[PDB]
Amino acid sequence: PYYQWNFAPVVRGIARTQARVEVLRDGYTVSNELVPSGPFELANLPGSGELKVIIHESDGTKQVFTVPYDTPAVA
Amino acid sequence: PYYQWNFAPVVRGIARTQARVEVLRDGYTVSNELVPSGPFELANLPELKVIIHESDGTKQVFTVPYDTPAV
Ligand SMILES: [Cl-]
Repeated sequence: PYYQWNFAPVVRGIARTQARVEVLRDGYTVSNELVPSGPFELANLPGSGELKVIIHESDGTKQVFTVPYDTPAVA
Repeated sequence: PYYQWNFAPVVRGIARTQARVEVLRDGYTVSNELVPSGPFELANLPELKVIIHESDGTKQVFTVPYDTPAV
């Protein structure tokens, strides 16, 4: 049994109210997590390209962002 | 919002039967869970002491060294 160095990808941000954070790829919804207000960290996600992150807030407001992603080469 | 890569190390090993694996980080119990026979990974953990109790009642204690890269 051994200790292994792994690197997991996450997307971090801030939610205004307590919200639903949706992660889209190419139109396809991949993540969907309800979070408390403030900072959030989204584990479990799908190379390189772009994600779309919508923060559906309690009052019906949608904070929409484009999140560029990339997988780094490791020796 | 931004994409980022977190250092997320794991303790890997092979359990012969449906086992219980306990991981100690210097005295404190850090992980204790039941695993099926075959390979196992232990994620999201707060030298390590890894104890593998197996179905037949046999137990082995391993000293697994751990390190964190400097950034
Ligand atoms: Cl929508």
